[PDB]
Amino acid sequence: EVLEVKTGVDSITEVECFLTPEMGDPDEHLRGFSKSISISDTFESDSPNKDMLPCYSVARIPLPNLILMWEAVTLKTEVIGVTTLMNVHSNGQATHDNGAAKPVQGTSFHFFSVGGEALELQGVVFNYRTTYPDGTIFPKNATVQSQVMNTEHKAYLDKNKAYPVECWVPDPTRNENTRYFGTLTGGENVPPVLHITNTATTVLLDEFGVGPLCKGDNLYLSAVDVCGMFTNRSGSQQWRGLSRYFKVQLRKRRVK
Amino acid sequence: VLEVKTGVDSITEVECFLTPEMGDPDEHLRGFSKSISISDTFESDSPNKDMLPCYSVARIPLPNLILMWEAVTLKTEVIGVTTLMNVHSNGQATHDNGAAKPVQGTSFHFFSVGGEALELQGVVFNYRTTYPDGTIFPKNATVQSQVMNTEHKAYLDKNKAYPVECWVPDPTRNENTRYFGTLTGGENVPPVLHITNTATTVLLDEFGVGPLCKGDNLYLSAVDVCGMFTNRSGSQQWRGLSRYFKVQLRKRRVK
Amino acid sequence: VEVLEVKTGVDSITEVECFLTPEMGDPDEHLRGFSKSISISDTFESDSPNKDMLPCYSVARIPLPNLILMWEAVTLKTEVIGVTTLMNVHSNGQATHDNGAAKPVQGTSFHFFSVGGEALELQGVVFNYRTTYPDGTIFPKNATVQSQVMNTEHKAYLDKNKAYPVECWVPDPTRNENTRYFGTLTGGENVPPVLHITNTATTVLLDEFGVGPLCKGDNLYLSAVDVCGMFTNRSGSQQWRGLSRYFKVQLRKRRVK
Amino acid sequence: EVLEVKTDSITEVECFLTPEMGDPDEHLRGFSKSISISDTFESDSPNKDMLPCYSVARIPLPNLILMWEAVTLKTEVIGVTTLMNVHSNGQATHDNGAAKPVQGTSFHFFSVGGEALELQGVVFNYRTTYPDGTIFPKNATVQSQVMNTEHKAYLDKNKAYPVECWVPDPTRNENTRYFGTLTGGENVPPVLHITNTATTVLLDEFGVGPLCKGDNLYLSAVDVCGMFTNRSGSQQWRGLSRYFKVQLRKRRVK
Amino acid sequence: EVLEVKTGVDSITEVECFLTPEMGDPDEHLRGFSKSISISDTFESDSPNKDMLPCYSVARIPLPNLILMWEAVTLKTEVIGVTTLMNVHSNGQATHDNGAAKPVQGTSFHFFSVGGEALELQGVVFNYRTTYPDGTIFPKNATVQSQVMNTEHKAYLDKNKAYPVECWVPDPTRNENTRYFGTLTGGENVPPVLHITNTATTVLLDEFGVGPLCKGDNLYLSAVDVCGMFTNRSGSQQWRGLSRYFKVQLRKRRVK
Ligand SMILES: CC(=O)N[C@H]1[C@H]([C@H](O)[C@H](O)CO)O[C@@](O)(C(=O)O)C[C@@H]1O
Ligand SMILES: CC(=O)N[C@H]1[C@H]([C@H](O)[C@H](O)CO)O[C@@](O)(C(=O)O)C[C@@H]1O
Ligand SMILES: CC(=O)N[C@H]1[C@H]([C@H](O)[C@H](O)CO)O[C@@](O)(C(=O)O)C[C@@H]1O
Ligand SMILES: [K+]
Ligand SMILES: [K+]
Ligand SMILES: [K+]
Ligand SMILES: [K+]
Ligand SMILES: [K+]
Ligand SMILES: [K+]
Repeated sequence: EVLEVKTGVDSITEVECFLTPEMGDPDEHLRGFSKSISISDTFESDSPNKDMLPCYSVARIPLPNLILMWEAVTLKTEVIGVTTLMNVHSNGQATHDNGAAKPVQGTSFHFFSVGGEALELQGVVFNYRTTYPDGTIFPKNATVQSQVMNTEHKAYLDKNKAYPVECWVPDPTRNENTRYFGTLTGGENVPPVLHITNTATTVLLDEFGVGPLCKGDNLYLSAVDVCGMFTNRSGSQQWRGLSRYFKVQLRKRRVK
Repeated sequence: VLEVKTGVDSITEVECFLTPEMGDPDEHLRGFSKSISISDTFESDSPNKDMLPCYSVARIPLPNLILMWEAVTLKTEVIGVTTLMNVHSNGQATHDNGAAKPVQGTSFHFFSVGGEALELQGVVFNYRTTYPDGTIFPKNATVQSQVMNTEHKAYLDKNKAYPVECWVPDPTRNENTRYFGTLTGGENVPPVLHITNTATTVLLDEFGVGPLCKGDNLYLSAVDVCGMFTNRSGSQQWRGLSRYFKVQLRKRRVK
Repeated sequence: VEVLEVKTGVDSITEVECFLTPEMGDPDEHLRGFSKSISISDTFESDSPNKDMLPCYSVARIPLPNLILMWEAVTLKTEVIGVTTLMNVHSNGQATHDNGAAKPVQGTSFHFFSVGGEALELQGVVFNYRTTYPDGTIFPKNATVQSQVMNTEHKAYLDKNKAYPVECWVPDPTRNENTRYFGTLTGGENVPPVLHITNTATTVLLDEFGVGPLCKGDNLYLSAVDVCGMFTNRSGSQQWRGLSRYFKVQLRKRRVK
Repeated sequence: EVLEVKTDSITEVECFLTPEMGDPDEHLRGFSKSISISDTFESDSPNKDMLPCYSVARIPLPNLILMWEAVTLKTEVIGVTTLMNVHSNGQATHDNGAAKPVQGTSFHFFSVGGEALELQGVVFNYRTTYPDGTIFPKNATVQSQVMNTEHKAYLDKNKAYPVECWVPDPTRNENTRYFGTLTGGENVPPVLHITNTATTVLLDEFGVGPLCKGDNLYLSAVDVCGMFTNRSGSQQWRGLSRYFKVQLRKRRVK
Repeated sequence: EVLEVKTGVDSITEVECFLTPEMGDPDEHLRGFSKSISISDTFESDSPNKDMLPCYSVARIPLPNLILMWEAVTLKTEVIGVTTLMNVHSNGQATHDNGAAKPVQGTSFHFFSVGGEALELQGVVFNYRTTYPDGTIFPKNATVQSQVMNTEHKAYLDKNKAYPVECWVPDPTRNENTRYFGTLTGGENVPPVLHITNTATTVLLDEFGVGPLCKGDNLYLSAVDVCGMFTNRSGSQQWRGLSRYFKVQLRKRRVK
């Protein structure tokens, strides 16, 4: 039972943080990148290394200790460091003779969510015979049905650097206490289009004027910002990701 | 069509997912078509069944009820969009040492909510195409069938039977259904798939009346051909994904 | 026409529902919806396209119930019919690469429709004034080099089906007071078709003063072009492909003085 | 001081402006000369018939203190479907294919004002020598490649001001409304919408449209649709005419 | 605390100017261009020449001396010289035999801000081993974490032609007293799309009806307009920038 909002000086707070991307980090110099992508020799033998798999990011933010619950009302969010994609002068492959290096481009996924509990995930796999690596949490006992929808694959985004992007999505049958937004833009040559502004606000209230209600006084933020692939001189490609800023305004809400 | 009932018991909701029906050429390839082959002449076009994506449909029974369930709102979403980030599974490298070419090219994204079966009109790219045993296709195709032959009328009344390429929603009918679709062509067309649990489509017409569910049945239909997967060899297969539906319904009295 | 009040009553409304088939050239008895394959002249002076190679405007004059009262067109629902046919990539087209599917229909499109109370009015404009348009078409007569940009002599009525080639006529913006027209040319040879369908969208046909097209002689004029792109054969030869268009129009009786 | 609107009180301007693309010979109205490339910045010296220019018409209004105030505009590019001629000495896209359609860099621009469009000069390359019979930035310096405030002009002559070295001056033009889109890239496809159902309101944030000094309305346009490539591969700009219809009303001023 | 707006003919003022782009200016004939872009063999050896790095533009505009503050309320802005990109006859590379020159295209960054103090910057680098050149102001003591987010890299955009675009962005964790807008459009061949009009106004008021308040009676304007790359006959590529016009309206506001 959701009752009234509490007012007065004491009754609002705000959360401000950033989530780093988790692209795989194949060595000590390559934070924000994946390992270069290799292609299996057969469909059955698909078997990606952990460092080659971008994962969902998540942070659990503790809120001032409070029945009253913190209610998330608005979000401002922004991808951090968009201009880094203008470095086309290192380690790259020329577009044509004497040209600059091919920039980061191709498949992107940009995703973020704000909830009063962990994001709920449904497992779907491109190829059910893919062997996901040790160190990742992935759909277990995958069958051919898992290539389209196997309802056995439920999980919570409850751990950072763990849930690979390619085999999990937000579960649309759950997540009543979360708001989520994502865009997959495919193709090998698609250009990144990245907007920044400190003037845009998303309102998190549902159809009844109620935002996510924070259980245990924790706010859950989740994100993926795979911007595309970087291409080395050899032609090998590595995913590149960026950090995401969150600012969330919250108010106290009485419940029963 | 009279008034809406109110009160605790007067609303219900349907929540489900429709699986895609892309052809399923073997026991490992659910969600995929058979690789596509090209006829040697225009006249000799003869696609195999496993190579033809078909419309999906589910009839959802509603609480037994003159009142009729009226579909009012819809939330819908393509499920498993991130699978298209698998570019390491024996695809064809974009260039020497590159990652695999992702799923791309021609897509059809379509969904409908009705109080009866979606009504279909048959149109063919090529009237001499021999559609295969086990599909339901425009019968007695003439050259006029390439643009409009009003004989080709059907109901989307069976799963994995109606090929996407030779049927569309009949604009001359479907008064009790709401449909939406986008065909995006070209072989290099990039998929653009959005997800969110914050978007609702209102199903009410210009008089504030939604689809009215005959016999207490809700009809959901879909196609989500996302593009084609290219194998190492160059062969291509349609790839489809599931669609989530959530529909809100209220009891409406009628005479 | 001084326009006066709308008439009411069960008797006072009617609707028109039909489809216009595309007129792409139809080069033989198996190729309804296609043009002849396209060939290119070696000079501007030798441009002489065959009729079967030229897409034309579609038109239908629809008789309305006989009636001073006039039928006033108020709303339109319209839809391109058969959009999913473009998923046929297995019918002797040209493989995009070794072992791949056939290149789908793509490239230059023109999607156009109008609703009016009289024939659509046309202005002739030509890419190349020395193009000789063929017998059996209606085209800009006495073309001069000024016809490549604007020659006010080239006025016509879309008063005949499969006759007015798309490429040399457009709706005349200096006229057409009693018609509503809408069109998009999307160029480029690799341009992907984007075709939306739905039965929930309505276009209101009333002007800034709340008046829609008034049907002279109790006729409603519907016009369309839906050139979807080009189909590429295995040989590399290319043919325009078109699709039919559905129209549903609501009309009401309007008194005029 | 702008005062009340009069309520005889309205008039309408209807016309078209032809494109001015270069017109290299008597058969190529609407096209430019084929484009050639200087081998150095210093040697850039385009011929006039290779340079699209701004189009302008000064339209005299009924003699009238009252001024004509421009309130609404309807506008359209004329002949959009000519771009479907892919059978006329173009270059096949591939063996046995149709000709490459017009595509690549486009500039679509129109303005309505109560005086000549005010122009600022900016040049890609300050060492470009602009030809006789054109009006161009004079005394160009390297600063002219980004902003040289010396280059002020009025769009006061047709077939004269090259598109490439002039833009509307955003520091002036209070008495004009202008709108333009430059869509670059060599392969970019043209997207041309036509309809007779769209109106643009010309009033500013205070409810005042352009006021016609000396009872003249100034219409300006550029519609470079792209480049046509012929069978040899050479490329030439292709432009189209623009329709304007403008509603005006009489306004008293002090 | 923000109190009432002043009224009267004397209560408003306006600022009108342009910011020139700062692309590198490799010689006396190439204002508005960078130096040719080259590609270092490794991240380790990445060492961009100063003339090769586009920088942020900034101007500090003094306002009429004024407790009252000037409050920025509206902005009109425009890229100046968009039609220059139609010069495809000047020292370029023909797209195909006998064709015109390939126009300016590829990665673009269009950005502008209006504030009552210097734009606040956060350093993010594509590659932490990039050696930024003498004469630039850049993230100091970069580590591998600087490739995603390192909170030590805080700066003010307080100097023209000094802060490279590629290693700095607006700090979303600050800039309360500034409004900023930017778009990074990536890709090797992405076409420029440039709109111009004198009929569009951006409102600078925040959600409480308050615009940027000008400390010390100074308005801060910042911009980047990297339009793409110019490809010369050899195929070497240079960034090309254009100037940006600003018109800002301000009003007097009382504060305590
Ligand atoms: C940015 C970078 O470090 N590139 C290097 C990559 C990556 O380190 C690995 O691909 C990580 O998986 O390795 C190479 O052998 C290669 O693939 O060509 C050399 C190249 O310079
Ligand atoms: C995803 C998958 O199964 N791919 C395999 C395909 C398909 O099974 C068939 O094409 C179905 O028609 O078959 C191959 O022989 C091929 O065409 O190259 C091997 C390839 O790895
Ligand atoms: C759809 C179709 O019929 N395609 C066929 C075309 C057309 O009939 C003509 O081009 C009409 O002009 O004719 C061919 O000889 C060709 O050009 O390659 C064979 C091709 O399969
Ligand atoms: K495996
Ligand atoms: K057959
Ligand atoms: K001829
Ligand atoms: K010169
Ligand atoms: K000014
Ligand atoms: K270094």
